[PDB]
Amino acid sequence: SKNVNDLITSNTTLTVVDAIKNNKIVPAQDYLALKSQIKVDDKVKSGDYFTIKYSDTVQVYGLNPEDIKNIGDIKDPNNGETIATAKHDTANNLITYTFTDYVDRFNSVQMGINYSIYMDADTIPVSKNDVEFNVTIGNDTTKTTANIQYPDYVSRDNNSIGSAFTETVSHAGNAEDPGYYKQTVYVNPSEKSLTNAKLKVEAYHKDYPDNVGQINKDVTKIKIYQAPKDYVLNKGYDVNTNQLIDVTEQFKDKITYGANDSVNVDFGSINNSYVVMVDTKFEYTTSASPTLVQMATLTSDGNRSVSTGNALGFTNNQSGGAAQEVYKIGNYVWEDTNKNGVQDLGEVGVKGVTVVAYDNAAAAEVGRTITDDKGGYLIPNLPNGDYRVEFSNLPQGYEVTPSKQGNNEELDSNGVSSVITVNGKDNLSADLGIYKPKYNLGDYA
Ligand SMILES: [Ca+2]
Ligand SMILES: [Ca+2]
Ligand SMILES: [Ca+2]
Ligand SMILES: [Ca+2]
Repeated sequence: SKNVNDLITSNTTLTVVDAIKNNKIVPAQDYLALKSQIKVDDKVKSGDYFTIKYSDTVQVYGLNPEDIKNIGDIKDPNNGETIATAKHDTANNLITYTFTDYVDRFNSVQMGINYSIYMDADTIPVSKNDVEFNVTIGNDTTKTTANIQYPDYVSRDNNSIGSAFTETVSHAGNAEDPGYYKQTVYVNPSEKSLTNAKLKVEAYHKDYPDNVGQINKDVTKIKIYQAPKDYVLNKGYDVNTNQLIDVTEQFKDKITYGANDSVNVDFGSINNSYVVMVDTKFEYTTSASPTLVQMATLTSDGNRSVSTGNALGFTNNQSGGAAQEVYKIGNYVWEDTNKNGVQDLGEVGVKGVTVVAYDNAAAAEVGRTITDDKGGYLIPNLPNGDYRVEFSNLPQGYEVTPSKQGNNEELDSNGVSSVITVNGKDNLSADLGIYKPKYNLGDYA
């Protein structure tokens, strides 16, 4: 219920990554690596939240807005538990993290983040040195800067053009909805006077026979905007359409679909620049290395034609999909001071206990480990199935607490040997509670 930004501290780095290694920083190709270790005050409790905010020059997804899912819940790599659940509000350049009861059940809470974030060209219309990018974790801001250098538009004689994909959502291997993509074309950014100007956009290139792009009247939608004289177009293709005039309806009879995945827009005589947004559906593919290529060409009287285009590769994540799915079990050996067989707030883990997992039906040992400082353990890479977890090497003088108390199998003790079931998720309920009886030395009289 409370903002605890003031109760977290962090050690953070933000570094631009020249992904293509071409010694130029460009929002469409490059990104930012955010890394942080966050410490949370013990006063923090379940339902409290902290924020991560980021400057106007930063966004948390690139071409695929669905990629926002890559920045999610913060989890403990040592015991599998979720520490805080994440919720995005990109309109407010905000990520909010709400703590789970993890922070009630453990002290000395720490979290790590390792994110790839992106440059937002919205406020970077032109090439500019020392553009600042920053991120604010709780109340602590981290900054870095880069020199942004965009490519020139392409021109031949008085013809000029530029283009970029602005959005791509590929669902390769899916036949019913293969996904969609958008390309924006700048026509006549030089603002020359042209006559009989025509734009041709085509998902065709002789060097890329295997091409998932697709342009036809069935699947393609086109919007056209006119920019006023001297208007400075955004070089990152991040277009503020509210500032332009939507003239799509004046082109209704000027748009012609043609052969081999082409569409033609007849501009006639122009002297303004125009922004053409082409939205279309991917073709279905079984390729595993899908390639998209889409070219744009402007012709006009008395000038040589000029062509540009964009290509992108995709990674067919379905085909193969890393040998099915595996999950982890395990998670907690605690000192059950209560002796109630129930994990209570205030009780803590026991280090150095050996844990072994065997496949109940199959055969035997599928994993083994030892509890850490916090009593936590994990056994990774388990398929669905029934497992016998066995605890051993209890510390001298310790006794096993009553098994399966209460009606909550997540908060009880399993006993040194039990069977748990993995099915589509981690099973972290294989826990053991132990206690130390007072020393009972020698005889009594
Ligand atoms: Ca680069
Ligand atoms: Ca207890
Ligand atoms: Ca249990
Ligand atoms: Ca557990």
